[PDB]
Amino acid sequence: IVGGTASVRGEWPWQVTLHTTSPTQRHLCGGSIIGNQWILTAAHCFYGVESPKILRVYSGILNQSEIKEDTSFFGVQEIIIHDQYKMAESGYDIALLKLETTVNYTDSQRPISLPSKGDRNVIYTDCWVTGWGYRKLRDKIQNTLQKAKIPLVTNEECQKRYRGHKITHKMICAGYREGGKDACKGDSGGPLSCKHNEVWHLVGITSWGEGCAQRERPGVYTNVVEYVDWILEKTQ
Ligand SMILES: COC(=O)Nc1ccc(-c2cnn([C@H](CC3CC3)c3ccc(-c4c(-n5cnnn5)ccc(Cl)c4F)c[n+]3[O-])c2)cc1
Repeated sequence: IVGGTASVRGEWPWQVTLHTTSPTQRHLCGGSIIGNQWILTAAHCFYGVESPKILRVYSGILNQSEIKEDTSFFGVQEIIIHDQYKMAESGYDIALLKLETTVNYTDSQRPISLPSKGDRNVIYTDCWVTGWGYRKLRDKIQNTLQKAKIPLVTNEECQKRYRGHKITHKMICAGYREGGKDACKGDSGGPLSCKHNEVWHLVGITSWGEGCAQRERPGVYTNVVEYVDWILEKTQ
């Protein structure tokens, strides 16, 4: 997260850190708890992943340095990548992880609601992007979960900034005209969370952008509301 600030324990209880264990253990991507056995993340995260055997999902983490050889985690039973996914910039950047067991919800690990049926025309003004990613294009993974408030921008403005890409209704863009706050390397797969009527909704999945926090270059997110049917079909 560029231009962000440190989170506190319990602040974003749906945020998970997805680790790979090959060839060494390390944070790979963010993700969001959306059900007791279900993580929503980005399909791009699994480019190099030979199978679910090498994944570990950690919840209730604030600092990466909390994770030791005895820290409990959830195994991944299945990776479900949208069957049209090809690359992040062309969309469908969405995946479900089915965990090997059910999360017991606690203060530190809680689900975030999907965008609600009938909210298709809500104007979200309180959106936040979170993660352990770089603070700049050439940085390192951050020990403490970072947060930044970023405004949504219209797809029409987003397309004008990305004339080499097809910005579709299955994408949602967010960023400041002058840059300064954005996701960056290591944040993808995590949530763009928006609070409406004091309820958090998983509005976006951190996906791609040209640079990090550049002027006139919004971050691009998977538009979760357009995948609710697909999620419900996979999880039901
Ligand atoms: C020691 O290093 C470790 O152990 N960890 C470590 C873990 C992951 C990575 C790493 C590198 N890239 N990525 C992902 C894509 C990869 C498949 C996972 C990625 C792509 C794009 C964006 C992104 C951007 N950016 C544009 N330019 N950069 N960011 C802008 C806006 C928005 Cl909205 C964005 F989403 C964010 N991420 O995360 C992850 C590096 C090191």
